[PDB]
Amino acid sequence: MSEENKIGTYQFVAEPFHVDFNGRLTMGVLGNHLLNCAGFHASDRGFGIATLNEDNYTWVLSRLAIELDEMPYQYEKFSVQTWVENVYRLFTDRNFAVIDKDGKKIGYARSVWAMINLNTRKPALHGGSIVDYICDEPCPIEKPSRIKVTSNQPVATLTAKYSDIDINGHVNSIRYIEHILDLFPIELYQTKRIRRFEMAYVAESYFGDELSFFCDEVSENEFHVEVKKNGSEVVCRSKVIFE
Amino acid sequence: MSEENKIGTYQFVAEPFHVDFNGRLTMGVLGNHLLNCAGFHASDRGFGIATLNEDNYTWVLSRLAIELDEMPYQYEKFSVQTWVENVYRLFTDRNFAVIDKDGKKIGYARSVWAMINLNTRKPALHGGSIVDYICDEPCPIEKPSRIKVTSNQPVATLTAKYSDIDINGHVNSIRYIEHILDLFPIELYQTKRIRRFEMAYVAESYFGDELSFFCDEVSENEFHVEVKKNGSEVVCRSKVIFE
Ligand SMILES: [Ca+2]
Ligand SMILES: [Ca+2]
Ligand SMILES: [Cl-]
Ligand SMILES: [Cl-]
Ligand SMILES: [Cl-]
Ligand SMILES: [Cl-]
Ligand SMILES: [Cl-]
Ligand SMILES: [Cl-]
Repeated sequence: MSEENKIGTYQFVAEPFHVDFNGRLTMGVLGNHLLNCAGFHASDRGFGIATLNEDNYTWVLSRLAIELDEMPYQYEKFSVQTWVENVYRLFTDRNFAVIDKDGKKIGYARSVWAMINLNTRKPALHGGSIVDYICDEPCPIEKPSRIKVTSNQPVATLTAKYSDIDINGHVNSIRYIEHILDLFPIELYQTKRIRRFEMAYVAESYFGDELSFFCDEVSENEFHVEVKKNGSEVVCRSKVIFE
Repeated sequence: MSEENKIGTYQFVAEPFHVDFNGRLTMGVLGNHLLNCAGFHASDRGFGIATLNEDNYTWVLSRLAIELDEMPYQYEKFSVQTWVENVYRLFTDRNFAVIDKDGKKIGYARSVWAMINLNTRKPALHGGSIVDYICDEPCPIEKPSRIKVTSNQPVATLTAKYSDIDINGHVNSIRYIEHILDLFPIELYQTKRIRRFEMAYVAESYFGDELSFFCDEVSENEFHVEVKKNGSEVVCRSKVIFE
């Protein structure tokens, strides 16, 4: 199997309820597409959640970094390519390219997934098919790493609601993205765009939990965000770079 | 052209970030699919927003009623059929059927759209193609009509945020659905399901507006909701029937 053959490619159109006030695809919706594509790619090749679950493992998303030159516009076609870059002992690195209507690469993403035993919730091989799909396609963006947040004064608070919760009873990955991006003043979105966005998923939140949001502005364009539940426990961290 | 030939049919899969804690497609996501399907159907046949806009008209959604026996489950295929039932002088009635993975009709929807002149914002014929697609397919649910809400004590308040706003700078149709459905206690969603849901879109809200929510519980299972902006102006009304 060729290197090109290990890549999954998926076609989309930017719908009106999935774009912002500038008509560009929202980060939350892009994240949704990336994670669904990861799932299509894994499931079609027999190394997705369903297969893992039969042997008492599952996949958990640990880190996501998205870097963009531009975002698709309302009603434009776009596509996502995804592939497995590495399968390490404790984590798998899955990468993405986003392709605009003209076939130009307009962004990239890197995701880091843990495999955990479902009985013990403990972390984490080759009887499977995943190793066969390790692919050398380039993804020329910096790997996501630990995010530091110094502030201990919350800037906003929000209770987890029915619309936030997925089938496992927790606040879903994408809903955290939406809430974080709602922290920023509209003048920022009017004058700049997000060029890099990172999520670190630390712990779970449930319906009724009070989420508090803390933010360090490290430069004019770089913000580090920490979300905590019920005061003290970090549930996720984020880095947002505007330009 | 046969009656069957005037129907558009669109295929979907219920994605994980589009279902609730019981694994069923959310109302907001279903609404999103219905409205997008309406758009696919109109645009493909030359009576959509794009065509209207060339002559200084547009379509505005006035009313939506959805009635369901069940909702698709996570990862199931489903489909939406849509067709034009009537083209009246001031409004067009567009209807929908929702079809489950087995081909069983599991719900219906009715939508009412106004055509308005874009210069004058005034309301509202045959040089177009729409009349050619009037279709007698059955949609055996009650038409939506005016919703009465008596309560003048708000039960909740929310500021319109970046994630709420569409390309025209207003709070989008689907975001109102999500916020309304977040008013109800989780015990209701644990023990009952929404069998009928109606929206009436009265006026627009913008970024930063304070939305207040008023609710009459007319019986154990029927709720009427009014959303107002900045205290006084009604922006939408809703009816939610659980069973
Ligand atoms: Ca989840
Ligand atoms: Ca709109
Ligand atoms: Cl989209
Ligand atoms: Cl699988
Ligand atoms: Cl981190
Ligand atoms: Cl869906
Ligand atoms: Cl059109
Ligand atoms: Cl009404």
